[PDB]
Amino acid sequence: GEIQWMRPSKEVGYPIINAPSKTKLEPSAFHYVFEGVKEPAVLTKNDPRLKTDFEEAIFSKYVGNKITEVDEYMKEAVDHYAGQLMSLDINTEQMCLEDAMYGTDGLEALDLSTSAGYPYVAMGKKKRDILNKQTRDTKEMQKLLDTYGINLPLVTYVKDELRSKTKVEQGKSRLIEASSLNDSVAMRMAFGNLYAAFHKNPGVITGSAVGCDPDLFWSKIPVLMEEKLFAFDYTGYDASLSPAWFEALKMVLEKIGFGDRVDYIDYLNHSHHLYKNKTYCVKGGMPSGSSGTSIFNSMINNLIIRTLLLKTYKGIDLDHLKMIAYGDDVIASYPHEVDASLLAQSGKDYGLTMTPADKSATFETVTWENVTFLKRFFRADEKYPFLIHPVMPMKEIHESIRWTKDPRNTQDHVRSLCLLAWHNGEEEYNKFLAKIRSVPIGRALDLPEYSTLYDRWLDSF
Ligand code: NA
Repeated sequence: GEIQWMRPSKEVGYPIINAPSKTKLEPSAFHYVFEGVKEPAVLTKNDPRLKTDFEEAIFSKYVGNKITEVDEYMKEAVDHYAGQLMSLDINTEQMCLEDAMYGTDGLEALDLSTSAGYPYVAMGKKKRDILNKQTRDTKEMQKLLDTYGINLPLVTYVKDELRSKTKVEQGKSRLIEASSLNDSVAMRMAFGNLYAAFHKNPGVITGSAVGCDPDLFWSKIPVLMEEKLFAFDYTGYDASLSPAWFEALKMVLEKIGFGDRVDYIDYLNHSHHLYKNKTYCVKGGMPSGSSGTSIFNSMINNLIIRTLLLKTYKGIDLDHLKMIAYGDDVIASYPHEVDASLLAQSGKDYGLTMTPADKSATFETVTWENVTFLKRFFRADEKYPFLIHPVMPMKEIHESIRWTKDPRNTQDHVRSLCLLAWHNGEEEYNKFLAKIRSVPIGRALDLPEYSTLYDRWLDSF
């Protein structure tokens, strides 16, 4: 991705967009009970903690576009992935406005807490005022679609979240590029059934895990993998995507029956954004807050891995490439050992910056013992080995419990953390609960004991 130009929104007929300048994150009742070093991300250029220009830092993710056209290796990757998706018999029919708005099997209703984007954010009109779950009324939306149309500017917001001291000082805050409610709705009508098919089929056929439930899905992953695992991290995946990758995605959609609306992908590829009082045009780069962002990033990841394997290992049998992606995150396998370092070398030529899995200093062999997916390790249950525990290290959990964004949600926040933590074992889980109950706020919470969560886990299969 590359920013073509940027300048005052008034010069192109757009208004100044207001965005909060203060974080909602504040120390929680457990701030001094657990260890942690993360703090709220910088949200404004005048943050005292900054040690470099803010705006330059937040837009530096657009490293440019390395490739222009789709080459032979990419075309082969497209044919293979599309062929694989064809076995799913995905309903290519457009989804009706009602379901696209309020959900159906395999697709949750539109989130009412998220931004409605332009022009609603500038008119002070919110989602609450447009849709109603109890009625499932589409009349208001339809009128708004007819009035403002589609392909509207995406509104940029700085993401309010925790980050390492370094990322804070370097102004490396992540951004939310929110599609207008009109575009979100239009894209869900266009691809709603595709989204549902992926959500209902996490695995090695879709090569996707979006919509998955880790507590249950972890036991299914090992059986789908080939003998030798391989993986790697990407540096700024979304923003590094060149226009050619969007064209390859369109080719896949055409081959599976959605050639009808590949134009929606152009909206993602060549897009314009509003940030404060400026407007900018980007060539390439996947927007972070658009309908289908995670699914399309996942599909493209399937294309990327296939392309690099074909380019690096002529004669590779892609029918034995078994991979599962969640956006840029991926767990992959092949019957034979492959060199991730070599694949990373080939990736540079395609505009992708690939590094050792989980921040390793060097590319090491990936094993069931050290592999992670969505930050979770895989550990067989001591009593019933066929049941696989998704294990997220206590470090992330401790960092999280030390802050709050609304005291009213303390109970939900802590329970969510308990659902992740117990997989670390009874000894660790009990220590976690004891620390929580060392302060008044923690003692007033209703939290499940270990045996309760273990029994609930067994009963969920
Ligand atoms: Na873009």
